[PDB]
Amino acid sequence: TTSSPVRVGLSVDASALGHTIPPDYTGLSYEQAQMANPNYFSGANTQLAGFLRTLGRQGVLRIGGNTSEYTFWNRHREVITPEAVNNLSEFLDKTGWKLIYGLNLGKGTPENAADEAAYVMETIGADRLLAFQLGNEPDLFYRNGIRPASYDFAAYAGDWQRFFTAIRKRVPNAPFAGPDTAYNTKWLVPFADKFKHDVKFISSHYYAEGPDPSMTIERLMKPNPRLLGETAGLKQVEADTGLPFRLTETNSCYQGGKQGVSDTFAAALWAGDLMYQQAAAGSTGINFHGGGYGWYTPVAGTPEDGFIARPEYYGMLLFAQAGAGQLLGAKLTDNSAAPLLTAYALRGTDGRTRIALFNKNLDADVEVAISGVASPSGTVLRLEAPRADDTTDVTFGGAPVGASGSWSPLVQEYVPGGQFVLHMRKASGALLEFA
Ligand SMILES: *[C@@H]1[C@H](O)[C@@H](O)[C@H](O[C@H]2O[C@H](CO)[C@@H](O)[C@H](O)[C@H]2NC(C)=O)[C@@H](C(=O)O)[C@H]1O
Repeated sequence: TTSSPVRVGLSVDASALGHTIPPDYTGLSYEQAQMANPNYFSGANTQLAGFLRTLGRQGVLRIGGNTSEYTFWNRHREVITPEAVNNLSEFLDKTGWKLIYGLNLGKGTPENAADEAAYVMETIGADRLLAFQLGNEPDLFYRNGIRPASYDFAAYAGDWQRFFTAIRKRVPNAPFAGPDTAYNTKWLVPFADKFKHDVKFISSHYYAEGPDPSMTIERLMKPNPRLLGETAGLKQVEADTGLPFRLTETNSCYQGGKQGVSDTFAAALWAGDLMYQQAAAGSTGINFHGGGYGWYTPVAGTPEDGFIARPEYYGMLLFAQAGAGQLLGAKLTDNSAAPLLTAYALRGTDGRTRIALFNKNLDADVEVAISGVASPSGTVLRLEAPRADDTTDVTFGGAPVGASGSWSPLVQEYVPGGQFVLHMRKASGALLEFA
């Protein structure tokens, strides 16, 4: 219980049907440069394989990023070898995840892309390979040196066509996604119109940071009107072209994250909330960007030093433990003095109702009167840290994540209740499960 909480109502409507969350919704995004060491994405990397399994029995590993500008496949600047691709196959087998694989359109040749694609299709195979992507954020190639100032959608469409044609010559069944950029009208909308028969889905990026002492934990917990616009833009592309969308690179802040924001418990609330907000908008899935010890990485570490779950991971863990199923109406009322509380109701594939709550209010505890659920018993797992800016001390279900993504709940809490009352501290999260 909490001292002076904001008393809010949550009404679940099992008749207000939303989108069905696919089982491969979860995912991660990594740099292609990781493939320069064949021990990274390897059957031997049992620690990293463990972290991914805990995030989902199904999910998508996306490899790409700015380093796909300067990674170069060779059958014998970073170099990708057949051994790296062979090892990646074994990693996907250990995790059960599917692959989005970046090809080098920024600096590589169409012929080298077709050769790399052929080797990936030879070894990873059609079942595990979801899509190739032809360049990462082509709209920023100029910013990053890789094309001249005059490079525009028309030029990129020419490149894309040349690469597509060369690859399909070597790999007739090759699947593609694109354009692998932030939402925008000059690139993503015309990409969808022009290449709708040649791609499986639209690939777009999102950073809560816009174009700075102004990305703060306070700002990160607030609604992002730009995100709502971009998501609406993607749904209109889907209506116009039939192409579903996946958020294939996202994190709290770009340029590697912001110390004191991206590496904090607040990122767990942000990331868990984002996963549900995009799933409710009809996104097919998500891929949080990371690697190394970057401020925003979900999993930190290396094969030689070992891996650990960073705060953001715990947001993704809450989503993982909720599991898949159909989103339901979950209306909040009396909530104007706790406006950053979000709630998502889910009919699980196993038939049980779940509710994911993110109390993103930094200074208000809440007391949630839950109606519209008929159950003899509800339990809560809490997503907690002692302060919103904590870089550690994060737990879920009263336990940290251990080595190799090991996680089990250690604290059982019943929700008192044809209604239920749930207290939540300021800056906390909760997963409710009803028998
Ligand atoms: C998405 C890009 O694809 C991604 O590569 C960016 O991250 C990398 O590059 C930026 C800019 O140089 C670095 O600051 C990051 O540390 C890099 N991340 C990793 C994991 O190596 C990414 C971003 O800006 O953070 C997006 O632009």
